[PDB]
Amino acid sequence: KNPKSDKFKVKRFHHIEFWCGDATNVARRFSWGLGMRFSAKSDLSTGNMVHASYLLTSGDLRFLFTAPYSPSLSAGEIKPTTTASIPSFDHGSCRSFFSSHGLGVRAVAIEVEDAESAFSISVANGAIPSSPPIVLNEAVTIAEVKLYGDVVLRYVSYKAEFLPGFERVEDASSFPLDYGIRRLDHAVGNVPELGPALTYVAGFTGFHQFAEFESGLNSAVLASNDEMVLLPINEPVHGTKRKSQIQTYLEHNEGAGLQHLALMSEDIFRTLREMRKRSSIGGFDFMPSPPPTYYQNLKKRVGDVLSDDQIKECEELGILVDRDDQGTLLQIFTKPLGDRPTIFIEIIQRVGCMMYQSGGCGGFGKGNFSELFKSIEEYEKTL
Amino acid sequence: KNPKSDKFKVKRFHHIEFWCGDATNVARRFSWGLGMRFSAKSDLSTGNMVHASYLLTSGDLRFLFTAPYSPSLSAGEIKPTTTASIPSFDHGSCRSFFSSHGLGVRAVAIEVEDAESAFSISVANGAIPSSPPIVLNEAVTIAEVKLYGDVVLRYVSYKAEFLPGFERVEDASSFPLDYGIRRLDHAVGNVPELGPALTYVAGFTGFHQFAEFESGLNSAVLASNDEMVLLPINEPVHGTKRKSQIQTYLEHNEGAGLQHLALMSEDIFRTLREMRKRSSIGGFDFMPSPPPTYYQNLKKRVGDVLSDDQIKECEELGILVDRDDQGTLLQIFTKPLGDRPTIFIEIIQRVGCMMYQSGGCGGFGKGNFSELFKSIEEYEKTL
Ligand SMILES: O=C1C(O)=C([C@H]2CC[C@H](c3ccc(Cl)cc3)CC2)C(=O)c2ccccc21
Ligand SMILES: O=C1C(O)=C([C@H]2CC[C@H](c3ccc(Cl)cc3)CC2)C(=O)c2ccccc21
Ligand SMILES: [Co+2]
Ligand SMILES: [Co+2]
Repeated sequence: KNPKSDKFKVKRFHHIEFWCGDATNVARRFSWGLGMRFSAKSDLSTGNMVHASYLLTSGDLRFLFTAPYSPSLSAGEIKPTTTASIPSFDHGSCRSFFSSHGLGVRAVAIEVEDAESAFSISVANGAIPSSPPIVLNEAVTIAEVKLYGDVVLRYVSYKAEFLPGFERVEDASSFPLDYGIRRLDHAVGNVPELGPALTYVAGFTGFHQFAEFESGLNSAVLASNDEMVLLPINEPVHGTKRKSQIQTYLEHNEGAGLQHLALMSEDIFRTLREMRKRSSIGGFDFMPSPPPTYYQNLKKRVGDVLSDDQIKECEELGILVDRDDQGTLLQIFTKPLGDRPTIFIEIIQRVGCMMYQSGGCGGFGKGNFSELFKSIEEYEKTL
Repeated sequence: KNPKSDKFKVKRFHHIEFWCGDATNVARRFSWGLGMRFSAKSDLSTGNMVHASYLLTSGDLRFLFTAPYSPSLSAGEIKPTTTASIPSFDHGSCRSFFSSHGLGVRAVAIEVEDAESAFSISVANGAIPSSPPIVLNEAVTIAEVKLYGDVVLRYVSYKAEFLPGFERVEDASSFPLDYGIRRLDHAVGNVPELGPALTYVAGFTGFHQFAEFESGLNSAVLASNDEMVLLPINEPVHGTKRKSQIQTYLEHNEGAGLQHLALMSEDIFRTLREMRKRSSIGGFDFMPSPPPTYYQNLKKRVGDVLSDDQIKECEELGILVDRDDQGTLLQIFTKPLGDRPTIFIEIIQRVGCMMYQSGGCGGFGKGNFSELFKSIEEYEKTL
């Protein structure tokens, strides 16, 4: 059931912004590790005396990395005379965010029909304002409201390449890396209490619950009208045996924040081959693979969707597989992206739900909990 | 003239410590860009609740990358009960350093015969104490004094692998990258006033002036007894036509600090080939190459040291060449390592002065200023 109750016209995920201490080094690591190319910049060389911002792209996926310069470079400026290309940026907020959370997502940006209207309607419906709408070069409008913790939901709207004040990156500096990643599928937050977080966000967006099919947490998913903007939220489940990874996150992050980004690949086998080749030479590490008993049980679950050769290829790369009632999902998780056990990345590919592919095809993998536990039991029995 | 006036026994450069906001991402970028392997760690997985520290090595070169965790993880601890593996570390100092300077060198560490004696003699002779000697697991002693700006000179001494509390990195996580870099040759500071900086440091070390052979700056070099620990210092020259790059550094760094690290390669052609292949895929960029007229003048200067084939190989890679009265120097400079136009790296190889090779063989390249200017004039004439 999709009531299509969006309070303003939402299009697609637009970009994710990381707040960094040094944007150069994080962006270069991510570029190599994920196969994203350098496509735009806003920094001292472009006249920005406030922040250094570097944009990576792969297909439709846009990762922005921003760090502050010394406030002394822009001490004469006021907001009317700022050289910042992102007017919501504030040195104090950025330094406070990073000292509090370390490397993490500051903004989940969605493209909307009219960012000023989205902002007004959102705040009229309970959203906590973070940055009021501002029009950039009479071309783009940007506004921000709080989402959870210190993460903001950023509205972007275009009258008619990233943002004014950003420069195209000279092709000699822009190597065409591509491991197959094509778009952001979903962005997941961790909170202390799921209920109030859901009520708040669904309250001001009109996003509806997406609805699914005991260890770790409780979650739920909010979705836009066409279910292309997907925002899951997790809360911990306390008092288990094995400590909730959601609670570990909240401790090490100093509170709520973005837990993981799920990136859709047009060929998850190629993506995982390319990323795993680079894990020990600057790229990203992946979580430990499930036991072969897990893959020794995949034939009985998705043997009609993947050949035995494709299932053995899943086993080589450590891919997990889950299944909805309309689709099938292939997924895998990285280890945390930075020093703290907080944010990580998921690589995903979905098969089914063709009409274009509808959003959320196959679910989010929650059936992999029971499957993994069964795998462990069976493997211990075979030991 | 080498008066050999060291006030305590100094051995060799031991390590350089960068203070970071996220040590993981900087260390992975540097590892790939420079061809250094991951060899030790001290972090949450080793019981360190205070800081994340990752050690990269290439030959004898040791780069340490450190970032703070949330203070809340170690809120119960006191200095007697600390889980930090580097007892001089302080969350407040590290966050203040990084917000003030961005990514940069916090410590230039030298191995000494007795770090407690070095510290006492240094402070007795004018050094400003930064961290008093502390003995780690009855095995290693570490102490720190201020060097310039917020950079410290760190003394390390061993009774008899990096530091207690650091763990060997599991070989699966430790890929054996190597582009030929083998040791730190020199470490250079930028200061507002050269005279007082020299007086202070030579005052407490007993290091002597190393002594050489109009645009940018004035410099001088302090050296240990065998001239294997080399510490150049630069000051700006004001009132030129083209603004001093030393003054630009001081502005963007918010004051004095470490300007560049010069890394000796056992094969500078292989190193530069390997680093340049990776410049646009996560590694380091190099400064623009001198005009071919420069290389069209190398035969008349070092034609007796390098064949014409080796000189054309210098031209491909953009290497500069200078010459002492005892040796010849091959060198090249990276673009700044991070967001700010502050710290960069120099790759160097020295030929001559065999007895082992004596330190500073060939000088530091200061003759390349005049040579480059002449190159520009000649190239403009040929245009
Ligand atoms: O986005 C996700 C998501 O990524 C998982 C994940 C959690 C980890 C699970 C898992 C990972 C690895 C193994 Cl070996 C077993 C299970 C797989 C599904 C969920 O369970 C989930 C539930 C509800 C809404 C969204 C989501
Ligand atoms: O360590 C150095 C050093 O690295 C340079 C450098 C400065 C930049 C010069 C240069 C670089 C590039 C070109 Cl195209 C021309 C000159 C080469 C020497 C010095 O001039 C110097 C002088 C005195 C003590 C130490 C040092
Ligand atoms: Co997910
Ligand atoms: Co030098």
